Amino acid sequence: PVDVSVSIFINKIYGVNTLEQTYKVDGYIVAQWTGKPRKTPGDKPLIVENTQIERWINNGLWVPALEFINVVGSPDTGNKRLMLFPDGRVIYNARFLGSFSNDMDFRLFPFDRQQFVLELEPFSYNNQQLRFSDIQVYTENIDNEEIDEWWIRGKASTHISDIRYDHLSSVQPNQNEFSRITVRIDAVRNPSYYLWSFILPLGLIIAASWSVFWLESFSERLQTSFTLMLTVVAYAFYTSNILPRLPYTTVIDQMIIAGYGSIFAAILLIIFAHHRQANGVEDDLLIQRCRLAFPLGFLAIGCVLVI
Amino acid sequence: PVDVSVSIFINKIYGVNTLEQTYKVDGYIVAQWTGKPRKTPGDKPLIVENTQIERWINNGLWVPALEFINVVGSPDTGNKRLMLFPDGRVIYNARFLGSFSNDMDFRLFPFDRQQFVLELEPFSYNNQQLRFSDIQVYTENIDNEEIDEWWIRGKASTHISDIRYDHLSSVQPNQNEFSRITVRIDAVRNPSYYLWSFILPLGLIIAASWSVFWLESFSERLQTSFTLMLTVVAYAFYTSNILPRLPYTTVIDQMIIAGYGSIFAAILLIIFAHHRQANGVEDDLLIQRCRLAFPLGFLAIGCVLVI
Amino acid sequence: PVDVSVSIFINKIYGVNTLEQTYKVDGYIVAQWTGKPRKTPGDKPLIVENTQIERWINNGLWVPALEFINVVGSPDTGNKRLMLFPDGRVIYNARFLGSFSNDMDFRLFPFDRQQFVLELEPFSYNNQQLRFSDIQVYTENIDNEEIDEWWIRGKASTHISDIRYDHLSSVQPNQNEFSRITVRIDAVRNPSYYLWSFILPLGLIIAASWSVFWLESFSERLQTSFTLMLTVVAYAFYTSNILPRLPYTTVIDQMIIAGYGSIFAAILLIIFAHHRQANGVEDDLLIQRCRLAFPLGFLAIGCVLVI
Amino acid sequence: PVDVSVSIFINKIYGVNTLEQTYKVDGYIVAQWTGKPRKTPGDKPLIVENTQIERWINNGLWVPALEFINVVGSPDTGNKRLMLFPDGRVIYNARFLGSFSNDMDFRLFPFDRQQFVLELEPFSYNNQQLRFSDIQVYTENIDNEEIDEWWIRGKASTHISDIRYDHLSSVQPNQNEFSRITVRIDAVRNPSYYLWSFILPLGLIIAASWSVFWLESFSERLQTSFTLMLTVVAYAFYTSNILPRLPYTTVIDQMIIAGYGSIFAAILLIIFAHHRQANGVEDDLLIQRCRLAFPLGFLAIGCVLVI
Amino acid sequence: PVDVSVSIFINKIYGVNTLEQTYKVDGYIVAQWTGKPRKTPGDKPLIVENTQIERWINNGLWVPALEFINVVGSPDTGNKRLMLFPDGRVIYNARFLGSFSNDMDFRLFPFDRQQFVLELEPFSYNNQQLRFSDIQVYTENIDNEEIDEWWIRGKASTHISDIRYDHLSSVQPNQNEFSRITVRIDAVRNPSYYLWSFILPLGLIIAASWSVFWLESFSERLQTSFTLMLTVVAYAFYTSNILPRLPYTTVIDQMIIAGYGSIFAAILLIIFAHHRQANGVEDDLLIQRCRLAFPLGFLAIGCVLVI
Repeated sequence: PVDVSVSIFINKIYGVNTLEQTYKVDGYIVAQWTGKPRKTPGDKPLIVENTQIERWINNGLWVPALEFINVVGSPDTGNKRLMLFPDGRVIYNARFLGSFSNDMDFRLFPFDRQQFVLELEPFSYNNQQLRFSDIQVYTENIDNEEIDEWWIRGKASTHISDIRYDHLSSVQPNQNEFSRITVRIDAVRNPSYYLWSFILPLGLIIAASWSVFWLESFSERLQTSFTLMLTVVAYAFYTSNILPRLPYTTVIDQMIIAGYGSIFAAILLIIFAHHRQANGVEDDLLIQRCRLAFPLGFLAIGCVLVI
Repeated sequence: PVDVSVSIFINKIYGVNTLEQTYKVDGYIVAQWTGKPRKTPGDKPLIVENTQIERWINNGLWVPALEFINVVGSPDTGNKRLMLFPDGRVIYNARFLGSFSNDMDFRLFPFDRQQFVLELEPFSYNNQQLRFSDIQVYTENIDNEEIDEWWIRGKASTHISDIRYDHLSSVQPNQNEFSRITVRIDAVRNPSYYLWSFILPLGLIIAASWSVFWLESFSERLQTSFTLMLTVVAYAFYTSNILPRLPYTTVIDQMIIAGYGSIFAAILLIIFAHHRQANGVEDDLLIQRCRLAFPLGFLAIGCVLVI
Repeated sequence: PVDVSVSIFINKIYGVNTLEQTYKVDGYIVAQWTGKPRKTPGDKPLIVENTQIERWINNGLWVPALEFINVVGSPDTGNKRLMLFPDGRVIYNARFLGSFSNDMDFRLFPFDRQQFVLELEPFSYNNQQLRFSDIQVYTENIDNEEIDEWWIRGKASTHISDIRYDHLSSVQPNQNEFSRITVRIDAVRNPSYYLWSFILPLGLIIAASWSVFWLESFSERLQTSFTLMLTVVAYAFYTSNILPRLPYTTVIDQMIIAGYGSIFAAILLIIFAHHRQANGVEDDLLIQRCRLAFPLGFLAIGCVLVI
Repeated sequence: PVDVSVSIFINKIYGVNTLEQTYKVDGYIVAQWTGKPRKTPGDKPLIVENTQIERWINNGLWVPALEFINVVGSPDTGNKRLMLFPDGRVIYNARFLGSFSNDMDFRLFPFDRQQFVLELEPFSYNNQQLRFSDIQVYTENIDNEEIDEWWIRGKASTHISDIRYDHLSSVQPNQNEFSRITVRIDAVRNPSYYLWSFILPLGLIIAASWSVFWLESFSERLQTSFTLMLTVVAYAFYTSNILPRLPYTTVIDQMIIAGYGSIFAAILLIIFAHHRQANGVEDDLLIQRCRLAFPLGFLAIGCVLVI
Repeated sequence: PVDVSVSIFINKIYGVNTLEQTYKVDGYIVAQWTGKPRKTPGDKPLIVENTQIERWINNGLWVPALEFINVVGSPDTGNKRLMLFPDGRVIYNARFLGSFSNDMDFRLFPFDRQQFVLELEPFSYNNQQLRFSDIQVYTENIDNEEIDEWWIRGKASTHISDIRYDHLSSVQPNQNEFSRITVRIDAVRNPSYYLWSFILPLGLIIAASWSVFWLESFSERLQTSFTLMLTVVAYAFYTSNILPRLPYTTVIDQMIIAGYGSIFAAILLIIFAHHRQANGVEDDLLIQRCRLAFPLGFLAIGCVLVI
């Protein structure tokens, strides 16, 4: 089979959609193979830029369309180039911008550690007609962490494997295995904006909700706890307008639920404290001394559910 | 008529729009039919990739354009392939990304059980010229439930039928019935994010609204009930900024209305309790003992309207 | 002139933009005319699918480009078909998805009764070269009301008329009148989501604002009225984040303004009641008995401004 | 030089972006010039619709590409037509939808009076090869004010001028001046939605903020002023979610700042009134009589800053 | 090598995306080189407008595709022109609208001083085949500051350099260095909208939060501080709905965190003041005199963290 060497350059990885489970990758792909020799004008290799390639495909020149398995729709190919050396080898250099899918589990949202995967495969030619020799992925486009939503860690893990298709065994006798390239670029989400802007205000608001037990009146405690509940419902907005709309719950959503439950349990506790009286003569001194026990128990529960 | 076998592979189903009643489907479609034999170069089948197909259509090769009935606009076809065997049969393999419509009733929104429907039909050839033999839908792209907005349940129900067009009987004598393929993939919406983030806070807020009757002052009760009403109007935002903008009401919207009515009825009850006095000497003890009757009656009403 | 019969099928009408005054229409258009006879292969009519039509236009075949007058930009034509019978008549079947404009008065917003208008006209040929014979609009795509933002009422009103262009009389002597088709599909907006989610909460909030007069303290009444004013400003969000951004006022906006004025007038009334005292010894009993007169007068004013 | 007469029809002007300083214009453009005579089939003028024009451009027919100077990107040309009379004159009729830029000062936002400008120029031919004779702009697409975001006032001011390019004097000896058409359509923004929905609630809220001085307690006055400050911060949302995101301040933003300053100054005034006591025996009677002086002074300041 | 002179005109720079770190640039690019002489019709230079250029590329005319290194996807090229003089030199004039990337550190967000960078490079020809002679960037499209999100300061810094590619040394012996043009246009963000609408209200709200110490009651101080905390959580929305969603923290976000900490520290201080009593007989006079020390210390801390 024709041996094709792929070299993929990643200019950037942006546009991470979480409900769509996609991400936008821009870059270049170079596919170099060999064939029959040809007579170029002079000894120099011949350059066939975009458009003019299709004239050569009409003439009978073999250029395989290496598709992306995990891309969503047709990628926006920009300029494509075909370099034809006189000795017989062809280089196909195409610039792409595509929207690619992955698994992308987004639990532990501010501290996400995921990988962006590019799966390249010939659209038509199996391992008996086209075979990928090696891939080098030059993702040199990695930089500082200070201005980076995602920090790319390490290099890109490249794998060349063979995928066996079950449906093609009906139409093909025994040649139905396609050469596939999997490229995995591991990234870690930047948590500092979420840690400073969403976690610490939640801690401050939940502690201020704990502080309702330091009032010396029952009706003041209920009205204060309702003001605190109104404060919580509002934080939910702030986050839900900014955090991604993934289809499950995260650490921040769970802390929101925990603050809801804290305020509701405080309301139940102060109502039970006021109406524990058998004849309305006993005060609220003993169980109202949960000023430093209820926050401790709630923090223990939170430590349980986080880990 | 020419017998065409279709095989549709669904890579993903995403982009569910509820006010538009559409959803985005990516995948492949393979249409295999038979015809007159041809002489390929060698005994090998011939591959005609994208673009080069239209040269063969210019030459006179028959490739039918199988359109999608329920698609919205023109689908974004990526790479298309034409495999021509020497024995005479043709395979047309096209990758599509389209936006498809359905009925999509979205009442009972967090517990939706809908189906995504692909309707394939020849654009031009009726059952006297083209007939679909069988379709197998390989929606193997189904996975866990833990990170899945929609859980695909079961396989894809495939139907091949004939649709009779009334307008074509004027232009065609008696050949006006088109072979249509209907593919239905049944999915169930993931409710856990909506159950934990939108239903349980509504229950906690409505219970805190019930707790206004445990105050011992009338003016405190009114000011507290107005703080509770302000808390409710805010929850409406949180949801309406996040939940889809379908054109009717759902379980969460109905619970919002129920909380509104609960607070308004509590305001009416406490005003009626304070101004039940004939001369301003009688207290509020009897009808203010709806602390455990008004929540019970409201829960009974909610149980009626849910089922 | 060449007589063309049009048949327009409306698959759906969606994407109603109110500040843009547009709406998205998907469907098919069939234009059937007659001409000189031709020799098809066999006695069968010939099918020229997309792309291949332009080869026939290069050859000299007459296909007129029937444009949409009220479309915004170029419509997304999908598959187009040309059926050429041997007897001499041509059928042009094109699938379109376009964004069309209209007048679209959106006053009385939740109870809107508008019409969606398609205006078809030849781009080049006046009534002396092309004339529309008849149009039948098969908008059979109408269904239940339970899951329908807009309920299509009745059939589609079709009109074939002649439009006289003033600018073309300079370049054409007396042949400057173009055959135009106007198709009007009357629809009524579904009001139940707006009635239950936006009108009834406004009524409950405005009634709760009326209830400020049942307090027995002046400072309590002012602080309560300011809490009510804060509750109103918030409802404005809920709606303005969800309701369309048309450039005027609607019933819901007018009710918002009415609630604003109600709270402001209540503030003025209670301040005037407290400071009506000549020497600070007289109470607030007489004009504070507007508990059941101020809501009645406000309801009378609202009944005046609604009708 | 070849004399070209332009006639521009404006179907609509929509899509006004304020941070982008663009607006979307749909319409038609007709360019009529004269040339060498040709033999049409018969005495009738010949119609070359879209696509088929490029065959004639390949043949050697002169059609100049009149570009838009202020357009952003390539305009979405729909159908284009070429009318070739036998006497020798050519008409090029193209339908465009483009996004055009202007200066667009958006200070005094609800009462904006701007102009939408179309600048047409040959892409290649200077005044020695192409010259615009006259332009008539038929913007008959103007209508009522009741449902119109922008009211077009008057006609469209048309100017034909010559623009001298400094860079072209290096590559061209003395022929570097291009014929440019400037079309200015003056429009006035509809203010009634902003006046009723954003200005009047601001006036009511600021007056309610003035009313804090009618309380008879200091702590009540501070807590009330903080409730009023919380009410103001919320109005900021309502507007900033709805008003355009231009990069400066407007009348509504300035009124928001004025209400902020009013509440802050009221807080300072009541704190200074309570702590003006030398030994805590003197009441707050004199400077607390700014109930009708502080609003008057603030209204005078607002009248100064508005004009 | 062939010497190419580039001249880039920037019509506008808009569409600054901060989480994407891109910006949209519209303009023209002129590439003028020399070659073999040709016989034009007459002594006049020949104009080949869009489309017709590709016929000349098919004929064998050398037009290099100068790509943008930092562009995201394929730029929206509008009209392109090819001017061929008889003496032998070629001018390629193309209008582009592209989305370009840069580093774009957005710390100190309202007072950003960044640069917009265009990197032009031949897609195929190294410095042994194509060399850029000089670039002049005519960014005359700079204007007032009063209506300008970004103020362009100075001219555009232009650099012509050579970039050595490491991967090309395997396929090319010693000719692997590409001529690159870097154009940097320095801009400063307009801060006045953010300064008046987001910084000054934050200062007023934080000062009003300082004013909680002037109350004379402990329970009043806690309930007031919780109202102030609810006021802060709301300001977070206003900003986060309007400010860009960059992945770190800015001056406004840090001021939000500082106000959060101020209110939390005030709550801790007043609780510690009330419960400093050994037997409940001592008042809160000494440490409650942090009315003018706690704001001063917080302002000192803010002055430390700003610089």
